[PDB]
Amino acid sequence: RGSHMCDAFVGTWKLVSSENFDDYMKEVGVGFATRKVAGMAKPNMIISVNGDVITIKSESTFKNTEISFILGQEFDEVTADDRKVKSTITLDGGVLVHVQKWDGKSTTIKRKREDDKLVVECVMKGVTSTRVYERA
Ligand SMILES: COc1ccc(S(=O)(=O)Nc2ccc(F)c(C(=O)O)c2)c2ccccc12
Repeated sequence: RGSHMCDAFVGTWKLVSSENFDDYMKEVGVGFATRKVAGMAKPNMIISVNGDVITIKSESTFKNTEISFILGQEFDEVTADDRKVKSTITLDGGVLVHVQKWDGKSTTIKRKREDDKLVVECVMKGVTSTRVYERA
């Protein structure tokens, strides 16, 4: 197998900034104690590509998580804040677009490369958060 555009995401990343994540989590419905502990976390994100399968791992003092998926193919995800969601991730012009659906709600997480950073932008009912990762 040859190179893929999404190889731009592959590597080991560390959170360096987080904006408005508490308000995003409130909109998602995250309870007080989980919001406080999850908001403190400075996760590492490890992204790998093997054939058609993309794996995104997150490691932090709060939770360790791993999802593996094929673009366009829905999967079951248990999120770090313990939602059981249906997730679909697609590639739109270089941007990984991740929709989570649960309990009649939905949120969108976009992951994109900007300069040497990995930028994560998420939105829930008009509330956006931006989290920036750098190479570890
Ligand atoms: C460390 O507490 C979390 C880790 C992960 C998730 S999530 O369900 O994976 N969605 C998401 C949204 C924006 C982001 F920037 C990232 C990220 O930084 O990876 C992840 C969380 C969702 C709700 C509350 C806390 C979350």
